[PDB]
Amino acid sequence: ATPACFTIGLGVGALFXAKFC
Repeated sequence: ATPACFTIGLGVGALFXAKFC
C-alpha cells in the first residue's frame, strides 16, 4: 500500500528497520 502501507507499528521495521536496526 505504498505510503498507505507504511505501517503504524511494524511499518517502522520495514521503513525504519530497513536502514536502521
